[PDB]
Amino acid sequence: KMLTQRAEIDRAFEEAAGSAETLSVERLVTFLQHQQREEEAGPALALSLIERYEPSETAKAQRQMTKDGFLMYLLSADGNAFSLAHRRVYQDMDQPLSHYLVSSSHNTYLLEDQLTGPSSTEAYIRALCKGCRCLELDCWDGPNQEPIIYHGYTFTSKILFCDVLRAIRDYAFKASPYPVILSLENHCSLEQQRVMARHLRAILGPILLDQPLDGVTTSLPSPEQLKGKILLKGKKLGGKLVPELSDMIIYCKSVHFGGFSSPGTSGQAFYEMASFSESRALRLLQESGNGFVRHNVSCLSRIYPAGWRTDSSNYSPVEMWNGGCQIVALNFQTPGPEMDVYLGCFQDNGGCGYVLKPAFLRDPNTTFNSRALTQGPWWRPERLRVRIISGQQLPKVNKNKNSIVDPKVIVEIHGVGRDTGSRQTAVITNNGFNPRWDMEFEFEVTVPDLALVRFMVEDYDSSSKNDFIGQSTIPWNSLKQGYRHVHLLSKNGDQHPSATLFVKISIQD
Ligand SMILES: [Sm+3]
Ligand SMILES: [Sm+3]
Repeated sequence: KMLTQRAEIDRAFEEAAGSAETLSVERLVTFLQHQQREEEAGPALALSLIERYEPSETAKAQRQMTKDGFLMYLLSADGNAFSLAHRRVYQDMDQPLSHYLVSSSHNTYLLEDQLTGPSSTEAYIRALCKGCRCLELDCWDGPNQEPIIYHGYTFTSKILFCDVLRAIRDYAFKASPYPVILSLENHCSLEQQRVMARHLRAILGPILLDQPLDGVTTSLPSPEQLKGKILLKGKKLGGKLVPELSDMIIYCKSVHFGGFSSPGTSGQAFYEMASFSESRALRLLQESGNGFVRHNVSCLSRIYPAGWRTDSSNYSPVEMWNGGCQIVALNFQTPGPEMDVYLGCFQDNGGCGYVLKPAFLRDPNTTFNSRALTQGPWWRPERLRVRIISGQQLPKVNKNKNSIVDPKVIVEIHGVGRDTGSRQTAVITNNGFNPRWDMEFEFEVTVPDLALVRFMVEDYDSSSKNDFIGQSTIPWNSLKQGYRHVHLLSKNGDQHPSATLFVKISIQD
């Protein structure tokens, strides 16, 4: 009569049933296909839900759904605002690497700042477990002929190259079976480069991709063709680099950006990879546009934090993704809206690290440009309507010494320039347990395939700004309609024990 007794869960259930106290399979299929806008909505689905969520056994045997089970469903995997069908790998995985968005880390060794902070294998472990696929090892000479990793010329803690590798070996495929790219930033002496080469082949072993693939000769292989393998990125012999090492760079030869060009008469190759500071990438996306998109169809593009970000702060990755850029390196060790939109995007596709870019970005001859949209398959404007109905059991350990929270839900649309919007509810004074808002927002999203819906919850405070409580980012095409519950993740991406936001989602054309 407290934890339960969700006024709005009653308000939505009676709506369903009508005048009955339970949901007939017939009535349910109506709720599912009409409210829940379910394409599967038919007797069979409606029955799976009853058998998979109905608490009352009798009401389950007599093929019905009670308010208890109606709730048990809404709070469940199936009730979630994030398409449960997407919690599994479900996209084409036979496209070239340049047709995927690779989950990328920057200065992975770092656990904190870029100047005096610690470096730890824990950093590579934690990143790999967040499904990160492209790691970064800044290699340098170490005492007694053993290379070390650390952010050169700073007081950042140093760690052993070998240790870092053992760590990568163990956790590389815990969260995904898909290929991990080890970006090497070499500074070691030739004798220590030889050491690096010996540890790579010795520690990594068969997991390492030492030789090219037969048949792959005109374009990068696929995540499938490289499953459970690791490839190395770095400089490759143009003649200060040991053959032992260079022979290991096969599909990710580090090159300097020499300009775009299109398939018409020679340019960068599918095995070569340019890199860009967030600033430069933003410059080229403005000056070149689809010149860059086309460019990323064939080759991989690695983006990386500006240098002025010693605080290990991050950049919004969306604008980079919109330009086809695949290896957008962010400081995973830093909580913030940026890493939020980052992992959120990557929870998609079973959270396997690789995410197939929209078809218009895999078109070598595409004329798409995120900063100056034209007409094309990309322009397919919808209209999202989100009813921030009722949040429940919102965190409150942020202020250990007990009192009460002042909640407010911010809903923001992340996407192409035009679609980049945001809204928010009124603060519900002192109530994090059963806050009610019943407020609907409305967004117009011209280019949905590049959009992500972010539900964020704050703690209004005139003391120290509106404190962060929890949030959840859902990629547009992964958003479910009707009545759903949004499960709030913590500041570290760790889904809170039982913190959610009940909402009603709608998408019209
Ligand atoms: Sm570096
Ligand atoms: Sm308060």
